[PDB]
Amino acid sequence: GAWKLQTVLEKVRLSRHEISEAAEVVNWVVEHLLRRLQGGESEFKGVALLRTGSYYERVKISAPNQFNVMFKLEVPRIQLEEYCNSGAHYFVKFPLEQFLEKEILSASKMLSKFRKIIKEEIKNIEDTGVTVERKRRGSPAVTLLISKPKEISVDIILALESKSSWPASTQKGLPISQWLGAKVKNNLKRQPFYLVPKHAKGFQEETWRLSFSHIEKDILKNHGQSKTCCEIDGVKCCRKECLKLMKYLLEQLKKKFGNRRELAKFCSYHVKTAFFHVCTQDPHDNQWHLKNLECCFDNCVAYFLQCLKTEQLANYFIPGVNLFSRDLIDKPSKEFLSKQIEYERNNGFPVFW
DNA sequence: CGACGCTAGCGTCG
DNA sequence: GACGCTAGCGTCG
Ligand SMILES: Nc1nc2c(ncn2[C@@H]2O[C@H](COP(=O)(O)OP(=O)(O)OP(=O)(O)O)[C@@H](O)[C@H]2O)c(=O)[nH]1
Ligand SMILES: Nc1ncnc2c1ncn2[C@@H]1O[C@H](COP(=O)(O)OP(=O)(O)OP(=O)(O)O)[C@@H](O)[C@H]1O
Ligand SMILES: [Mg+2]
Ligand SMILES: [Zn+2]
Repeated sequence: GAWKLQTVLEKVRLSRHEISEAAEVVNWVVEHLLRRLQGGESEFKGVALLRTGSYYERVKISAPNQFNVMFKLEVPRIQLEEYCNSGAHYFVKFPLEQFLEKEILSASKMLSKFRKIIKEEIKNIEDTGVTVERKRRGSPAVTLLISKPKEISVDIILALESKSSWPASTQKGLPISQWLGAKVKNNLKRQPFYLVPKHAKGFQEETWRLSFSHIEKDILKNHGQSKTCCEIDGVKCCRKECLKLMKYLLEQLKKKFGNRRELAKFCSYHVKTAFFHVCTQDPHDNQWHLKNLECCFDNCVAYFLQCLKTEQLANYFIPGVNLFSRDLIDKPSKEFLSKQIEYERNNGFPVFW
C-alpha cells in the first residue's frame, strides 16, 4: 500500500525552469573561467574540465542548490606514498615545480595558487552576484558563489589525473562484479584515478586524497545489471529513485528536525556510499523493479540503520577506510541519527511531509 | 557546429 | 491515473 513515495519524488524533482536558469549561468562562469585559465601560460593552462557530483549524475534534490566541478591536470611519471597507511591520503613523490616543496607537491602550496588565480579571475567579471566564498580550512575546493538570481554555489576541485595503475588500497574495493560484471569492472579500473588536496590530521599541508567521482558517476549512469535498465525499450529500475529519497531523508532531517551537533558530521556521501553497498548486496534488476519501490527504499533505510549501529561504513573504492569510524565520528552522533531514522522508519516518514 | 540519451512537463488514452 | 509525445540540457567526439 502506497506511502506514497512517488509523490515524494515529484516534490523533490527540480523545476525545468529552475535548472535552465541555474544551468546556463554555471557553465557560463565555468566555460569563461576555463577559457581564461587555458589562455594564460599558467601551470593550469593544461587543465581539462570534468563534470561530477549529484546534479550531473542526476540525483540532485529539490533545487540546483549546488554544483560540483573538477579541473583535472594530466600529470606523468607520478609516484606516491600513503601518509600513514590510510587508504584515502597520499603524498605524490616526483616539469612545473613552483608549487612543489622538497620534491613532493604541496596541495596547500598547490591549492593556494589555484585559489589565488580564481579569485583574481573572478574579479574581472566581478558581479556583486559572483564572488569566491571564504576558505574553509580542510576544504580542497574553491567555491564560487552566485547571488544571481538566487543563492547557489559551485565547487571547483583541482584534479591531478594519473594513468598509473590503481593503488593497492583500491583493489579489494568496488565489488561491482556480481552487479556489473568483471568486463565492466575491469574496464572501470583501467580508467585513471584522480588526486585532490584533502589532508588528514590536527594538521597537514602536502598530502592528497583519491577521487573516484568520475567512476561513481559512470556507475550511476549505468546502474542496471541489464544494459537496457531504465531505457525506453527496457524495464525501469527504482535504484536512482531510491537514492534521491535517501538523500532527501537525511537533508530533511538536518533542516526539518533542525541542525544538531551530531547531525553536522553526516553528509550526502555517506548515503551514496551506503546506497552502493546495497546495490552490491542486490545486483539484480528484478529486485529493483519500480512497482517494488516501497520495499527497496525500506531495504535502503534498513541497511543505513545497520551501518550506524555497526559503525562500519567502508569506502566503496577503499574497503579499508571506514567513513563511520569513531575517530571520524563519535558514537553519540550515530545513536541519535539512528533513533531519528529509527523513529522515522516506523512512523511512515512524516519528515518528507 | 551535431548527433542522442535523459528528464521535466503535458497532452491522449487505446 | 499508464503511454507518449516535446523541449532542453549534458556529452563525446
Ligand atoms: N568532485 C569531488 N569533490 C570532492 C571530492 N572529495 C572532496 N570533495 C570536496 O570537498 C568538499 C567538502 O569537503 P569534504 O571532502 O567533504 O570534507 P569534510 O569532512 O566534509 O569537511 P569540509 O571541507 O569542511 O566540507 C566538497 O565540496 C567536495 O566537493 C571528490 O572525490 N570529488
Ligand atoms: N567526504 C567525502 N569523501 C570522499 N569523497 C567525497 C566526500 N565528499 C564529497 N565527495 C566527492 O564528491 C562528489 C560530490 O560531493 P558533494 O557533497 O560536494 O556533492 P554531491 O554529493 O554529489 O551533491 P549533493 O549536494 O546533492 O549531495 C561525490 O561524488 C564524491 O565523489
Ligand atoms: Mg553536488
Ligand atoms: Zn534503472
